[PDB]
Formats: sequence, structure tokens, C-alpha cells
Amino acid sequence: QSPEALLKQKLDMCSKKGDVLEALRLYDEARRNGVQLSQYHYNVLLYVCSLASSNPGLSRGFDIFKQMIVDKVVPNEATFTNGARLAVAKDDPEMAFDMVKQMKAFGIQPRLRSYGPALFGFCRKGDADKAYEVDAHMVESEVVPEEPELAALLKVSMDTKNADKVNKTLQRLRDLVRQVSKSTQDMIEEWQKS
RNA sequence: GCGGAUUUAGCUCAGUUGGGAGAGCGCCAGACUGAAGAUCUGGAGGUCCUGUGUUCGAUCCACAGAAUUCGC
Repeated sequence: QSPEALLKQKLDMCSKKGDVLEALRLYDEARRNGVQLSQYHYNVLLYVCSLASSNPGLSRGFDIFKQMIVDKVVPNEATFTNGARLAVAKDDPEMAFDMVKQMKAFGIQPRLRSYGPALFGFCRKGDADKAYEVDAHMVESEVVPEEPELAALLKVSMDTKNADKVNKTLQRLRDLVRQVSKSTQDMIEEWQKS
């Protein structure tokens, strides 16, 4: 059995269990012995570093990120997605938005889960103008949102007293999801009677 | 036309709360035997039907299509 295969199996259990420390240790042990690190290994690595709840692997996540580009292993879509999760954990939604701008330069098509960290991060910060900048990027990427993303765009426009954006974000909300969750449903009728 | 079931090795089929899937038979070799069956050991053998998705990761989860099949 190859040491590169042995590394993947035990890295798999790290992501299954959440063992950030064993993932970080297995990676340095694999790097000391010159084990070839795959794109699969790096993304499982950046995944456990991006898990949120304080994290030890939060600061290491970018050290590992810088190592794969200098190792010149080709990134995936999950690479910049998990990289964007790292950026928003350090309270930098602009960087998470910069990660989804880089993937398009590599010919990588973003998915809905790629815009999550930047969109939700900009909405928590309150900056609606940057939230719309993310949403505009999605519609140009032909990535259609769903209720968590649309309700986030809904609230931030209500929080900034932006009645026009509330109306046409609600429009798309009415064509995309038919059964709206209770949390978002109450949010809409509170603003409609206000 | 409608609804359900099935799709995994050359054949019959397992396996399931997701992290390189096996069995039985067959095929080839070993072993054994004068020789052969049998018994036993090993090996080769896969687009896990197709597309789109969810996921860090899909044979397994979602949707659609195709084929097979049962009832209307």
C-alpha cells in the first residue's frame, strides 16, 4: 500500500470526525517525509481548517493554502470555496469575494456554495452595496440562489431601508422557492405591515 | 399513456446511515492425481445504466432521462 493512499484514508477520517489537530499533524508528517500531496488531500485539509464553532487550524489554513500553489497542484472548485470559508472566519468577506473572483480566472465554474461565505459575510456586516455586488456576480456566473441566499439579500436591504431592492429580491424569491420557511415568512410580513 | 420495482465482474446476485465494493459460478494458474472430477489456495476480471446536482468526498443522497419488468 502506497503512503499517498495511506495518507488519504486517515485524512478521510479526520474530515469525518473533525480532528483538525490530526489533520494538521498528518500533513506536516507527510511533508517532512516528502509524501506527494494530492488535490484531494489539500481540500480535505482546508475543509477541516474551515470548520467553525475557536479553531486551531484557522491560521494554518492559509499556510496550507500557500503551500499548494507553490507546490503547483491544480485547484478545484472546492479549493477556492474552502479557501473563501477561511477568509470569512477572519472577518474578511472581501477576501472571500476575492476567492470567487480568482476561480473564474482559472476556468473554474462557481457553485452556489462558493458564494455563501462572501454573501452571508457582507450581509452580517451590514454592507448592502457589497452584498449586491456578490449577487450580481452570481447572476453573471449563471448561479441561481435559493431561500437562504435570497432571505439574506432580503434582510440586508430592509435593514438599510432599501424598499426598492426588497421588492425585486422578493420577486425572485417568489419564482424560485414556492414553500418559504417560517423564519423568512415572518420576516417578509413584518416589513410589509411596517 | 399512468403507476411501482429493478440497473453493481462474462452469468446469478449480494452490500448499505457516504471516505477505493464483494460473494457464488465461470476463466486462467497453483495444488492434488497415472490421468480426471471433486475438495482446497491464489490471480486476472468494473463507465457500480446515463445526465444534471448536494457534499471536503457519492455505487449509496436529490431531480430528470433511458432500458427492463409487473399491474391499470
